[PDB]
Amino acid sequence: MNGTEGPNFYVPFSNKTGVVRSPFEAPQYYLAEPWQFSMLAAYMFLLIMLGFPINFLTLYVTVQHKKLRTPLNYILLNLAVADLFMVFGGFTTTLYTSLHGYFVFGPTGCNLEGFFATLGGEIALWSLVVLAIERYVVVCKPRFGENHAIMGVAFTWVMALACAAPPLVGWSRYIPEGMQCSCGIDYYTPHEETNNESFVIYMFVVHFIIPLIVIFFCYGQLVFTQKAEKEVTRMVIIMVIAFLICWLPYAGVAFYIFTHQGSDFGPIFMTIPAFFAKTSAVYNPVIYIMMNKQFRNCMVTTLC
Amino acid sequence: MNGTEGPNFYVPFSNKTGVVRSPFEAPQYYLAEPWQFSMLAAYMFLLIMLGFPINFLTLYVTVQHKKLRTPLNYILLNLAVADLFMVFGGFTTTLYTSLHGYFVFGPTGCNLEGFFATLGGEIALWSLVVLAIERYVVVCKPRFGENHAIMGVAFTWVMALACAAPPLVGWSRYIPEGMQCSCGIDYYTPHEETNNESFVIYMFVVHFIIPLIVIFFCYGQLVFTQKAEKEVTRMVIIMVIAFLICWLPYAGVAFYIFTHQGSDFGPIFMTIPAFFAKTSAVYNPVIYIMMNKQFRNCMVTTLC
Ligand SMILES: *[C@@H]1O[C@H](CO)[C@@H](O[C@@H]2O[C@H](CO)[C@@H](O)[C@H](O)[C@H]2NC(C)=O)[C@H](O)[C@H]1NC(C)=O
Ligand SMILES: *[C@@H]1O[C@H](CO)[C@@H](O[C@@H]2O[C@H](CO)[C@@H](O)[C@H](O)[C@H]2NC(C)=O)[C@H](O)[C@H]1NC(C)=O
Ligand SMILES: CCCCCCCC/C=C/CCCCCCCC(=O)OC[C@H](O)CO
Ligand SMILES: CCCCCCCC/C=C/CCCCCCCC(=O)OC[C@H](O)CO
Ligand SMILES: *C/C=C(C)/C=C\C=C(C)\C=C\C1=C(C)CCCC1(C)C
Ligand SMILES: *C/C=C(C)/C=C\C=C(C)\C=C\C1=C(C)CCCC1(C)C
Ligand SMILES: *[C@@H]1O[C@H](CO)[C@@H](O)[C@H](O)[C@H]1NC(C)=O
Ligand SMILES: *[C@@H]1O[C@H](CO)[C@@H](O)[C@H](O)[C@H]1NC(C)=O
Repeated sequence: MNGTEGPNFYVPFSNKTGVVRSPFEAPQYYLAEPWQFSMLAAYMFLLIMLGFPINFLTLYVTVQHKKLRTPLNYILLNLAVADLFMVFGGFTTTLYTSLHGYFVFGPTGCNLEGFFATLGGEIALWSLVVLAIERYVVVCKPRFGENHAIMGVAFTWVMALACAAPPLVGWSRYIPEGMQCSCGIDYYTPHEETNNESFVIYMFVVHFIIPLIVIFFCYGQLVFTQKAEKEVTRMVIIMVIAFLICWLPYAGVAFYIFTHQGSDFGPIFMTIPAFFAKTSAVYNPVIYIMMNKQFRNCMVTTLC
Repeated sequence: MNGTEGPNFYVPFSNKTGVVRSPFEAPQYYLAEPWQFSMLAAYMFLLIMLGFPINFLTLYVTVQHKKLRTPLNYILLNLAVADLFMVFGGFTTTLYTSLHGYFVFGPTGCNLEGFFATLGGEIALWSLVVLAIERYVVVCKPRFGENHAIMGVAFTWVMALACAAPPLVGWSRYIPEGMQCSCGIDYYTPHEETNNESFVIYMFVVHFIIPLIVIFFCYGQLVFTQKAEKEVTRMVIIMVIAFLICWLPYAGVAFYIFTHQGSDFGPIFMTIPAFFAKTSAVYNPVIYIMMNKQFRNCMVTTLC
């Protein structure tokens, strides 16, 4: 083992020189210089200050305008709510932690940071499953109305909770990653008390691979077989591409670590993909404004 | 108005073509195909056949083992009893009604179905209030013993009856919902003879908002402030999450209808949430077996 395992942490740094301290006890300056922690804090402050207004505006515009009741409108409203939980429930702890160089709030802080990021990302992924099904129904006509959209919304919360909640209560656990200022699922240690190995296989099969199979099955039908529907289909394509850009680096590094436990990697290895993935709280409403004329017009109408 | 109001019903279907009939007089096949009603009957048959043994077994094991006398054990015993009232007092009417496509038993059958489901759901909510307070006292030490647990049990019946009983005797009323095979509180009509509007405000304030405020106050004190106690605290978290998944869709759709009476919704709109919420009779013992090692071992000992 090239790192330092403690009771509830795995630091990617050798303790041969005796300098490692728990990320719940002391700033982690032995593994990165203070200016690097400051860069994480500046980044998180930007995400909060952009993320709160843009998601709140999306929520407000949608509720105000009764014409915005297609399945796409409902799904984007649901994403705005999930994004606001990411920002206030998790990112406020990411910022405080990065400011101090360690999880001042202890494991409770780590649970908040990991839980709300996992929940938000999985609501986004299962939302893309709902939209892929909706597009496949509408275009291929093998009708998806408001009732189906609302049922789809409730479905995304149930699937997302089935991924994000077990590590709070004894199946796997949330543990600090990278420079130790964010938390994720424990890919690092076997920790039989929490049955870590079976949770990770469950997560990658049920909450990554199966959703992507459905999305690409639906897309294969669309491709390998009016103007308003085209606009929606084009936007969903970009939402799926943006999701893969956002999360594939994190998913690949996580799976690498899981299959190479204790190997020689350092704190920067997981820091960059883990913090890049937090853009997930901001980008979907940006796509929305650029790619949906009706929503953009309503937003301009309300804001002006 | 987009639906059809009668003396004691509100059918979410227009009578502009003359086909609407009272759900106490004739099968409701004008608003849904016979196979849809058959899915409701099959679902209810499953809930009864699972619901009776799993709740009876929980009751039996608890009474047979004198070691199971913590506040959690008393509260789960109370839920098992309330669940059995839901299954035999209410769901037997849901099943018979769904088989025939209307309330063969008339308003009396509607009262049974609505009363026992409301009672069972409110016993669960007020039980979570009791557990939240017990966790707050136990963990934050601001002692919750056996006398307090039993007092809490009696309290949950009194509060639940203060919600479920008035619509039997002239404050609001039970009325069929959705495909007309379950009954709920009258969100649909003003019906001033039974003072409908004031009851709905009373129900949502006293019997939804106030309990939730207490639970999240206690949880917040938990978060911003041993192994055996941790297991109990984790189970209570999952009981609260499961309750919200089960009941929030129903509460949301009911409040939407109350504030948009006569609006253009169909029979499927309330059917799905109202029938999904009936899983409330089954799911708590399943959590118990999965998340309490002492109870699980006692059950295996009893069963084998
Ligand atoms: C890294 O190694 C150091 C040196 O062995 C550990 O610090 C010692 O910890 C023991 C047990 O807590 C104490 O009795 C010693 O006094 C400590 N020595 C010094 C110099 O502090 C340290 O705990 C290790 N870090 C981790 C995370 O395990
Ligand atoms: C829906 O409209 C039909 C047609 O008007 C109603 O049926 C009539 O009801 C009156 C009053 O009972 C009878 O005198 C007529 O003979 C009925 N006509 C037919 C063709 O059956 C029906 O009652 C309405 N449904 C509801 C629930 O109000
Ligand atoms: C469709 C658009 C997609 C756009 C996005 C494409 C992302 C491509 C990269 C993925 C990360 C894969 C991570 C694999 C990690 C292997 C690392 C490794 O072997 O490194 C050993 C070393 O010891 C470590 O410090
Ligand atoms: C903590 C975990 C929670 C998980 C569970 C989350 C549930 C989300 C569902 C909300 C239903 C709200 C209903 C709102 C009704 C809107 C109605 C509407 O706008 O359309 C009416 C139309 O007539 C239709 O046919
Ligand atoms: C900054 C904090 C983060 C990234 C914490 C946790 C994130 C996860 C456990 C992500 C899981 C995944 C998602 C959301 C979707 C793609 C695949 C996945 C299972 C790795
Ligand atoms: C299948 C039959 C049903 C769902 C009948 C009635 C249910 C209610 C009137 C439920 C009320 C509520 C409960 C129990 C808890 C959440 C809030 C609530 C007031 C909507
Ligand atoms: C630690 O790193 C060395 C060098 O890369 C490697 O040979 C060794 O296998 C690693 N330890 C583990 C447990 O993988
Ligand atoms: C019935 O539905 C139409 C179309 O949505 C709406 O304009 C009308 O206001 C509704 N009636 C009521 C009483 O809400």
